[PDB]
Amino acid sequence: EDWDLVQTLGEGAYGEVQLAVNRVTEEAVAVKIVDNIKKEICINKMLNHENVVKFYGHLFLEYCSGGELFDRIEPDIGMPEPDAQRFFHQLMAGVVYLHGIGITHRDIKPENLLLDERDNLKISDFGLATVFRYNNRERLLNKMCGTLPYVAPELLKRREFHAEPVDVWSCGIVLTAMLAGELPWDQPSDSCQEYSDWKEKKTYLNPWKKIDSAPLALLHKILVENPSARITIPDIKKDRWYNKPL
Ligand SMILES: CC(=O)Nc1nc2c(s1)C(=O)NCCC2
Repeated sequence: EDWDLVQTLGEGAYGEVQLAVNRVTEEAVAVKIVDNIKKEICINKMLNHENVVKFYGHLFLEYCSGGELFDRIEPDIGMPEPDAQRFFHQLMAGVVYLHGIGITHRDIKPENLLLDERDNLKISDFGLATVFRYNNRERLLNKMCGTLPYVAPELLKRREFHAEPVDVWSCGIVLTAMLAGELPWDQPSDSCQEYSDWKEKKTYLNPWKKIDSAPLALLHKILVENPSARITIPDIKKDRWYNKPL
């Protein structure tokens, strides 16, 4: 049970992450080194799912030899549609799970989506995650959080908003990234030309031009500005592209 620090896997944020191999058993794990932290550990303790980075102790986290999904996205091209769909199915299984136990990640992006040895996707980094349901009671969010290109529009213009649609929106931006190798906009504000174009349905422009019509139909349903109108996860599960054999 005396781990060794073999190499640095990741850097940035308070601390840096390293690969830790057990001396005896030789189990490989990852260590996040930070000197906010109390909640991440708290939240991690609740998490048990095959599409969420496992929490071992304290941080000691499941090791993903696959790397970041981000590094499976060729710039300006994306990836083969079948891979995108499989990654999206798993991204959805993971989110359904978090929402089921009343947790929102709040920072979904390809940098926070890891892959294991069988290319299984793992939601990682709950440092920004928070509780949005407790005792069957929903709490609206009010703190602005995340990463501008993945963030939903309501987060920028409403004092308070629901947690789930914010996560749905960001999953859509990820899907866009997977099928086009580019992010549609710097942020979903009106001042942003690229977001205004999308609202006006100018889909002949990039990145939408690069996306087949079936997936794009789903992106039209996810990237809806009104969070009340935005598609929910159970309805994403019934979507034709989502259910298209590939
Ligand atoms: C490139 C890479 O492997 N980055 C990683 N960051 C982490 C990795 S891998 C990990 O294995 N587990 C939990 C999150 C920290």
